[PDB]
Amino acid sequence: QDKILILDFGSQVTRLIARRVREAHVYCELHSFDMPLDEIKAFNPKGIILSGGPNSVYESDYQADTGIFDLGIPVLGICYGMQFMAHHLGGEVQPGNQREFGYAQVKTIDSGLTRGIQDDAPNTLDVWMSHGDKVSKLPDGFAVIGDTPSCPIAMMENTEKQFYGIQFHPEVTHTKQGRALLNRFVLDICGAQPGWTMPNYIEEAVAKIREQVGSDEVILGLSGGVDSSVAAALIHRAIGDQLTCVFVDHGLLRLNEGKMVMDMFARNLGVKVIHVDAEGQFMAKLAGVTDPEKKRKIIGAEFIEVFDAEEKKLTNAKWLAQGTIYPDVIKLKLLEPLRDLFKDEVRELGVALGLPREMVYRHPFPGPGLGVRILGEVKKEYADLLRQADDIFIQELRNTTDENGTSWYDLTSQAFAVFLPVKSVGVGRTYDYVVALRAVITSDFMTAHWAELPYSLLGRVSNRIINEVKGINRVVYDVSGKPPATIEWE
Amino acid sequence: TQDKILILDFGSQVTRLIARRVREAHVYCELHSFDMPLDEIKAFNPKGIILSGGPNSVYESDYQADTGIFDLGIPVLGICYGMQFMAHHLGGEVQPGNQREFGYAQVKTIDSGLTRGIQDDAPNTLDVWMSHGDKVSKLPDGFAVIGDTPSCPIAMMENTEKQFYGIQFHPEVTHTKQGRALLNRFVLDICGAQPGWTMPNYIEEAVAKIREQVGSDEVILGLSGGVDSSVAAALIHRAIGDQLTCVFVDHGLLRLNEGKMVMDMFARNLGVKVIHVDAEGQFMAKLAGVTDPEKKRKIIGAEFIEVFDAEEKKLTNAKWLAQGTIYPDVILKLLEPLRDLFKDEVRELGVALGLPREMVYRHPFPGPGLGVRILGEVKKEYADLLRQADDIFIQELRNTTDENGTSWYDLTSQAFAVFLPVKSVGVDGRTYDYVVALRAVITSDFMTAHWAELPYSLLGRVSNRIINEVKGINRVVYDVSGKPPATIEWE
Repeated sequence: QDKILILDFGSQVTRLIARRVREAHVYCELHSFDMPLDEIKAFNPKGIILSGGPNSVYESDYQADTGIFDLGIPVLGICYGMQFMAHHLGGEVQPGNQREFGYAQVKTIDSGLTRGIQDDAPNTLDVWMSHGDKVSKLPDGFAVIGDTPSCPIAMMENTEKQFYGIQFHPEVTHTKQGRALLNRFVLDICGAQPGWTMPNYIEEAVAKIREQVGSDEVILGLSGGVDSSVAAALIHRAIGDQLTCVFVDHGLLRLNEGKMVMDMFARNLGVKVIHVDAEGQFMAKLAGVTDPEKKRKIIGAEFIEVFDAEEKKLTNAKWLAQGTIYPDVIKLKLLEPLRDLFKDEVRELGVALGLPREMVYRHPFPGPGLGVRILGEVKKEYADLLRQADDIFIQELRNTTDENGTSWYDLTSQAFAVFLPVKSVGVGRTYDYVVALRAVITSDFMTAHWAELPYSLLGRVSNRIINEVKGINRVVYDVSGKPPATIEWE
Repeated sequence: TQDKILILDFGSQVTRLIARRVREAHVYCELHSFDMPLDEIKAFNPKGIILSGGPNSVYESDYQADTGIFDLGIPVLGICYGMQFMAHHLGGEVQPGNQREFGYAQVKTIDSGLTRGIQDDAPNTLDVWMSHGDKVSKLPDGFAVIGDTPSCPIAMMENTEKQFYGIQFHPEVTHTKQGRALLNRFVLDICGAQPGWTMPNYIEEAVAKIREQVGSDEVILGLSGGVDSSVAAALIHRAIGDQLTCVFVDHGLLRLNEGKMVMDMFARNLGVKVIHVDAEGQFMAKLAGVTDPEKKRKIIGAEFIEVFDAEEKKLTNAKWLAQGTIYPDVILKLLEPLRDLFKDEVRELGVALGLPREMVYRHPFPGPGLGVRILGEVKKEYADLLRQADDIFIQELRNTTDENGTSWYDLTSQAFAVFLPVKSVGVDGRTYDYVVALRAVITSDFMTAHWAELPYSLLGRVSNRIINEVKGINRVVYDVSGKPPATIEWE
C-alpha cells in the first residue's frame, strides 16, 4: 500500500484530514507532530501532510523534525503546517489570532495543486479561512499560488520540492473544493495508488488474524452494534469454529433485533452464538428507577455482569475480540482487527463480508438502548409500546425518498422514537401516552440539527402510530437542535 | 333595513355553510328549520329562499316545507334534497338512491341566468362536490335542464318564468370551486339582494335596539378576555355608557399580561367600569394535587362561576346580564346583542367600534385556560414558565410572514404552547429541565383540523428562543397530530 503520513500539530479538525484521505481510497495514519524521524522514514510515506493547530510556530515547542523536508517526497502544510513550513525554509510568519476563522474567497494562479479546481469562476476558491498567523514572506524557492485581500500569501508552492502550503482548512466541507485539493495532493502530486478498499483489505486482515490466533479460541461480545458485528464476520471468516460470540438481549433493543442478529450470525453463517435472554433480569434492576444517570449506570454494569459470567464458562478461550476502531486508538489477549478503520470503512467492510446492509448501515444505537428513550421508569409495557412506535417511524423513513431517490433513513444520522410517560386526551374519548419522534443530522464537529423531514412524512407517521399502537394517542416531533439540546433525551 | 335571504334547513350537516356564504357576500340571512310556518316566512319578507340539502328522501319523509313557498313570487334555490323537494311538488319525479353518497363530478352546463359566465377550466364546465343519492328523473313543469353529468342527467334545472333553481351538488363547500360564484349569482343578481350587510352599517341599528331594550337600566357583563364578550362590552358601552358594569376575573390561567391588556383597553381607553378580581391564588389552591384532566375542568368551571356570582350579587341595582352569545350558539334579563353574528363578523364589528385589532383578531382561548395546557398538576410555577414559552411562540408567529405577506399567527386557527411535566437532559455542563410542546392547527369547515405546516426555520427559531430564554425549559417539540385522530387541546 501507498500511504500518507499526517502529522498532528494539535488542531481540533486534524482527524478530518485522515478521513478525507481514506475517502480517496489511500491508506494513511495520524501521528503526533514529534514522531521521530526514524519512525517517519520507516513508515516510508508517499507524502506528508502537516495539520493546523492552535499554537504559534515562532513561540511554540510544536516543532516536527525539519528532516521531513529532506525526504524527497511532497509535503502539504495546512495553516500552522504552512506557517511551520515557512518558518523553517527561509520565509517569515506575521503574528495573528490563531483562534479566528471565517469564510474567504481565494484567487489562484495555475499550478499543480490548483489547475482545474474552482468554485463559481475559474481560479477562485471559497474556503474556510484561518485569520491568524500568516506567511508574510515567501520561503526560498517558493511562489504565491493563492491570495486574498487580507492574506496575500494564502497558498504557496515550491515546485522543485513539491512543497505546498495553504492558509485554510481543506478537510472541512465548508471549503467546497477542499476535498478536490486534498485528492489532488494525495492522488496526483504524491501519486499514491488508491488501493485502500475494503474488498482489498479482507485477505490481509484475515491473514493477520490467523497468524495472531493460530488454533486458539476467541470470544467476542455482540452488542448489536455494527463494529462488533463486523469484527465477528471478519474473525469468523478467518478462524471459523474457533470463534464464540455472546449476544445479550437486555430487553432494551429495537424490534426483533435479537432475532435479526441470530439469523445473520447463527443461521446464515453458522457462527457459534451464545444467546442470553436477560430482559426480565434487566427490567427487575430498572424497576422503580427514574433518575436517567442511575439508569445508565445500572444497565451498563448489569451488561458487564451478564457478559462476564458467559466469558467465565468459555474456559478454553485465549482471546477477547473487540470492535475497537481507529478513532478509539487515536488475562485474555486483545484481538482488535478493526483498529485501523473509521466507521465508514467498517460499514463498507461489513457489506463486503456479506452481512445484510440493514444490519450494517444503521443509525448508531446507545449502549443503554431504549433505557434512555423511555423517560423515567422503564417497564416492559413501555418498551413494547415504544418498539412498535419506533418501528413505524423507521419503516416510513426507509420507504420515503427525497428527489434524488435517497431515503430519509439514509439522509439522517440518527432517528428514533421516545416514550413520554404523560397522557393526552383523544377521540368516544381516549386517554393515552405520548410519543416523540427524534431525527437529527450530525455535522463533523459534534453538533446536530434536527431534520427538516417532509410534512407528509411526519403526518403519515403520526397517523399510523396513533391508529396502530394501542396505548399511544399523541405524536410530537422534537425540534430542538444540538446545541442547545442533546440528541438523546436522557 | 336589509334585503334578506331565508335559508330553510332540511338537515344537511353543512347547511350553516350556506348562511356563511350569504353573509360573506354582505347580505343578511337567517337559518330556520324547513317547517318554519308560512306566515313567519312572509313576515321575514325574504328576497329569496334557499332550500338546503339533507339526508332524508323526499318521497318517504315528513321533511316537508310548506309548499306555499312556491307561490310567494320570490326566487327559490334548492340544493340536493331542496332540488328533489322542488321537483317532487311541482310536477316532476325523484328516482331513489343513496343520500349518503358524495364525490367529485364534472357538470356540463348550458347558458342560463344561474350559469352564464361561471366556469372552471373550460366554458360551461363546473367541477363540483356532487350528491350521488336521490336525483331528479323527470323535469317539473316549466323547468329545463341547465346542467348534467354522465351519471346525473338532471344535475341542474331552471324554471325561468318563476326563477326557481335546483342543483344536485353542494355550492356551499369549497370543493365546488364555483360554488360561491353560483350562490352570489343567485343572491346578488337573480334575487337582487343589496349587499348592505356590513358592520359599519350594523352599529347604529344595534345601538338603537340595545337602547330600546334596556333604557336606563343597569347591565353587568362578564369579560373573559375573549373577543365575543369584549365586542359586546364595546357595543353596549356605546349604547348605554355608565349603565354598564363589566366584571373581569383573572383565575391565574390566562396568557401573559392578559389582565393588563383587558383593563387597558376598557378601563383606561374607554372609561368602562370594570370590577377586577385577582383570583390566581384561590384557583391554584383549589387545583393543588389534582391530575385528572376531567376533574381539573370541573374545578375551574365551578370555581369561576362562584367568583363571578359573588360579584354579580354585589351589583344590586342591575337588571340585565349581557352575554357574548353569537349566531352559531343560537342555531336578571338576558342581553345578547351579538346573537345574529358569526365570529368573523364579530371581529369586524370589534374593529369598527374602535377596539385594537390585536385584541379582536385573537385565537380562541378555552374556558379552563392554561389549566388544560399544563398536563397533570397545575401550579403557578408551571403557568409562569408556560406563559413565557407561549408568548415567545406567538411573537414569532406574528412576526413571520408567508409569500403573500400574511403572518403565521393569522394563517393558523389556534396556536399555543403546552407544558409537559417530564424532564429532558441538555448541555460545558449538563442541564435537566421540562419539555414544552408547540401546538398549531388550521381548522376546516367540518370540525376537523390539520396541524400547521409551519416553516422549519420558524420552528427552529422558536425552539432556540424558548430553550435559551426560559429558565426551566430545555426541550421543545412540535405536535404533529391532526384531528382526527387527536384533539386540538391535550386535555
